[PDB]
Amino acid sequence: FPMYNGRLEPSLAPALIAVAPIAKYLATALAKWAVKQGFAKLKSEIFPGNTPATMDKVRIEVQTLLDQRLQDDRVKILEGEYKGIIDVSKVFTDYVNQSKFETGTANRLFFDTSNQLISRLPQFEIAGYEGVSISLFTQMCTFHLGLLKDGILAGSDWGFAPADKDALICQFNRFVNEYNTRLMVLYSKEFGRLLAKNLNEALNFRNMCSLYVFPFSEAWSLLRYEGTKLENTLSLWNFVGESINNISPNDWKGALYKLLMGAPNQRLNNVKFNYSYFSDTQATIHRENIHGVLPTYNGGPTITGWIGNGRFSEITKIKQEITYNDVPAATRNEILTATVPTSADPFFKTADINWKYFSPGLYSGWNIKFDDTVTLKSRVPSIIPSNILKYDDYYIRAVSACPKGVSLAYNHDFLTLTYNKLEYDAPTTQNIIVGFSPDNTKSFYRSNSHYLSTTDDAYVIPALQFSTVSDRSFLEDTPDQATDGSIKFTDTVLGNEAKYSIRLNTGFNTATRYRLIIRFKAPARLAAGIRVRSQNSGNNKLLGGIPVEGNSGWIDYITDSFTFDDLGITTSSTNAFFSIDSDGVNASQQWYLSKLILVKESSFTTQIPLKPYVIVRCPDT
Amino acid sequence: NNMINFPMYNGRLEPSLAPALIAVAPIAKYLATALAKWAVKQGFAKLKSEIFPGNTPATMDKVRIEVQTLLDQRLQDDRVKILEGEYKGIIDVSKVFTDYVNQSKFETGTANRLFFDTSNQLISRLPQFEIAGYEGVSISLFTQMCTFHLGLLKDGILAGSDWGFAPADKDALICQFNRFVNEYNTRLMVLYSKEFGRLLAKNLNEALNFRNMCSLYVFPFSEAWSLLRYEGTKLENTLSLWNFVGESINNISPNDWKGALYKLLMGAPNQRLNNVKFNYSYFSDTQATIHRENIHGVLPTYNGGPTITGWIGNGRFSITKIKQEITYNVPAATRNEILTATVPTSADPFFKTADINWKYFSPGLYSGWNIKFDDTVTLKSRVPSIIPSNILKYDDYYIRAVSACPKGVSLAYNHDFLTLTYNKLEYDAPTTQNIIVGFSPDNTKSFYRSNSHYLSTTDDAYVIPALQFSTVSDRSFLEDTPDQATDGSIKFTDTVLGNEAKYSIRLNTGFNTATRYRLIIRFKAPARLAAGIRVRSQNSGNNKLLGGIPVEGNSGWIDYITDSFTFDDLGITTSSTNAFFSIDSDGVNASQQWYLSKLILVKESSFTTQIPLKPYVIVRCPDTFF
Repeated sequence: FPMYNGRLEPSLAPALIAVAPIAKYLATALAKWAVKQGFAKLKSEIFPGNTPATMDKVRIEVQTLLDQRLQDDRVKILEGEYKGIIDVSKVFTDYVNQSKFETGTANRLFFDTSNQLISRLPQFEIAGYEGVSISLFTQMCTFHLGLLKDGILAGSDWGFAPADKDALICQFNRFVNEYNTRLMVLYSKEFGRLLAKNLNEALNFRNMCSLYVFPFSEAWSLLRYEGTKLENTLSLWNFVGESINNISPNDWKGALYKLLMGAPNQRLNNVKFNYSYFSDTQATIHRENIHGVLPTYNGGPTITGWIGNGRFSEITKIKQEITYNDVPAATRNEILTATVPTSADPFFKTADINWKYFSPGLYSGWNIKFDDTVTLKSRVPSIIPSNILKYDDYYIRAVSACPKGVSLAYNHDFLTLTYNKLEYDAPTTQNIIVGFSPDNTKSFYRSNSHYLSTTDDAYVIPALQFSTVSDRSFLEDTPDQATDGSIKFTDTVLGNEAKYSIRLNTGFNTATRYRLIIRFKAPARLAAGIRVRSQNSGNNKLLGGIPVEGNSGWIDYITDSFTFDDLGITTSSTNAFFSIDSDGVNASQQWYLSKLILVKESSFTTQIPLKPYVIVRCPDT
Repeated sequence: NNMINFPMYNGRLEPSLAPALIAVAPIAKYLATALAKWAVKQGFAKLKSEIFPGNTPATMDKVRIEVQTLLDQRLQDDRVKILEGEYKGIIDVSKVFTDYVNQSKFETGTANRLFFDTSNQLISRLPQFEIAGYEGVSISLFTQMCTFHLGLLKDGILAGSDWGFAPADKDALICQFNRFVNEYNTRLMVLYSKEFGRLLAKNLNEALNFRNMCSLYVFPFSEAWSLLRYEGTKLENTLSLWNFVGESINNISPNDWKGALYKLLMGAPNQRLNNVKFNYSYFSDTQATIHRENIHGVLPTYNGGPTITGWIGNGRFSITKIKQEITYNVPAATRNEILTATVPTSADPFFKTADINWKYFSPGLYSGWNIKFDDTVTLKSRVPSIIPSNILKYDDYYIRAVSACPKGVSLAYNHDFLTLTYNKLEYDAPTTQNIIVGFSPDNTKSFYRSNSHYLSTTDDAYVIPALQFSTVSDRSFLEDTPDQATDGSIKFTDTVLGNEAKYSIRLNTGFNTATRYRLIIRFKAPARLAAGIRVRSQNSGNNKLLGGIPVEGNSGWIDYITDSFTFDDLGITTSSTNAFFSIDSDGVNASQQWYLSKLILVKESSFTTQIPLKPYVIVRCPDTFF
């Protein structure tokens, strides 16, 4: 049975899922919002033609991808909630889209739609079914936040006094964080449940959220502004091997996900497998096993080690043939190696890794193949089915594994980005995990630098796509950021910094005025704060000194306007950098770095404020 | 297996002379005073009274017998009387010039002639101290003679018209000082490399003994030659002393020493010792006649990074400890234990003295080890006989590092990967069978205890050695540059990313933050750097550039003096705990690999460049041609 990622039917391409047009429109609306029309166009994508057809298509896709189904009664309930949302949203849309309308009536019909979603939203936080309902709950919160943004920008045009306008801004800032928290509650409940049930199943749920959920939670954090870029750099993970369960979310956060990422800023160079073959004297037993996986990436500052072991329970390969007189008659322990080819595209695209245990138990072998190069064909006398691991518009960035037979709760404080060797010893792994990264990241991982074009209104620099980083820095899984993670700075005495190499493509307008948006989470007050700099061949320019007073949520800091002529960066500048540094932090002052966003000053604008305009404070009870 | 039962002192029967009581110590203590404030027209008179006190060769005779005793090398009797006559010639001519200038009034044209009678007397008699085949003993003598001549030229330069030197005659002396300060240094390293290279192939313990002598008798003065053209600096020596205990190791190349062994001995050059682990194995036979102890590896762990240290030798048992007792009908007792020597946690967290000894007995049945630091016994030999004491100790010195040399393997592998950071500093070997102890002078206790350079407003100059850093970039190596009177330099080789190194600095309570200072950077950049070398200061986000050094390429060490500044301009106060001094550059290829020796913080009021690099009047220096 030719399998596709363990399934008998090939999965739908990521660029063709039902939420793709919604995500493509949000990318356009985040670059330039249509005043008093953004909600009408968003409604046309979430409910096309005033039908729940997209929400039905989203449901059946996620139900097929997760193998989880909603009850028949709950489906007809959601159908009624959809009709209620569609009916009330169309009435408000048709009335404001006239040549002349009474602003007092549009205000009434607005609150009929605004409060229709607030009261019907918990119907999508389905208990015991949040694995499927998280993708539906994601669109309803996008539908309501889009309504609140158009209501703020309309104001008097829709019957909102300056005090009514600030009440909507207060709801926006509350719901942009409440919907995010309620989204992570549905995610953690299901991802935590599946980590203890089946690791391959837990990865499959995270892959679904990386395409149906997390791109839109990032759009929420960008819905405040105009002129940024919606970018998703999350990775997809396929699991091949024996089942692994009873994984806790703490083990994933502080160990397993760190081993899977490997060197988060480097491409794969070669991966090594601890392979052992066993055959009995009657030629009836054939058992192949993978005891360890050693991924070597294209550079530092991360040092990788064995996941599992490289031990033969330095020798490259050892064969053995034994003859007895009435136990192994043939024994082969070999360190296999799959090498990434040196070319203009130094990445693996597809993989054919499969593991099959036969019913009597005598046969159990592995197949390893990347692109068209066969690393291991099973020595089992029978053929092992093909298991194509691939995603369209995705490439293989990392190949790792999960330690088997050991607890994943050890050495969490020492699985850092630098200094310490990124490894986790185990008797065996018997599994191979492949990380697929989207093609939009292929430019950085090929050249180890961020090339900038003057025709782009915004560029997103993920935190994990760095050049160097300080010691005592960790990797934090922040999938709600539409990225593969964040950096957790924990150095106590010396400073905490991280540099990002930048290059200017030929023909770049070095005179255009840019701004830098820094997304970070600093929970405690920092006396010296956080500094943003740029280093080009000795010309160290300070772009901003972020005042840190303490906040539990993510904070976007927008530096003052600047140009690359002020920074001394040209086309031939091969030593340009962006630096984010701070002083030593204690346990409470440990802060996180999400991403850097370079926007044009002409196109960037903060349409929704963090604080109301007229009223002193948001309404309190 | 020697039949002499004596309490040994570093392998010798008699305790060695204290480092501060050696014969060249008064010469070194005067040079440190002259570099802080040079006595015009008297610097050579006072230097002559220390090298030749009372117009006698008594000091040079004491220096000779001390180095000959320490090195166990003896100059030929004929060659001693030769140097005796050469001393008399130098004493006679220098006394005539000194007595004539030290009178009430003297004719300046006469003091000009008697100056070159003494100058050309040293230039002609100097090759008599470059004795071929005896460079081990002669290097201590050749060092003082160059100190005698370089101090003579400096006094003549600053005198000028007082000793009959026209502005053209003054430039002629400046061109000689600039030539001899590099020619004498090159000729000095020729004598050192010939002998330290010979003994590395002969006996490692003997080669370390020679380097210990040069660290006290030679290299303190080569550094004084580099500081001789200034006034207001500090003459500091931070070289370490290395004692060897164990079986003989020979056939070591200078390349094996430069790119491997010396890195293993230093361990973490910016940290103090925390604990040392030894791979110990005991063996006894069923006849209760054989008792063999072995040290198969040494694992030194220091107080921090960024250097990651590993095993020198191995930690394998060929588990912390395993005891075996076997009965047969010929190993009957086998103990494989990883011993540990932990530096105490106190206000002075350093070992002072050690008692490490290894004795192989004549029949071959007994061979054990004794390991003891301070009053804590790490290992008492289980050999039935007592092993003599071997006190490793230098007054005014403390134990900074404890390492070993890999035995049974070549030291020419993995040189490109024995770096300061990233890669684990280790060298696998079947056995070491030796323990090497590193003694650092007490002047470095302040840094290695606090991991920071505390500055006092009462000091006219402070020396920051390159190896006493807080952080350093990747692909940075350790270069053994003993002519800098330090434990080495930093070789920056990172090709793509930048090359930087930070130095943590603190201000003692009562420091005057308004006083003006300057920074002196010594570096050897053989190729031109487009972006050059940048000197900065980082204090809690306040990055101040102190200077951008233009680098165009030079084969020698270059001293760059930044513009004057104050700690008020840098925002550094007494309570500033995150202050740093940065030395960054861009990526360098193979040819552009540069070195960093040290940083010298001097007060602007006390610092002056008294001898220039270029002459004043003449456009170019006169050459040696006809």
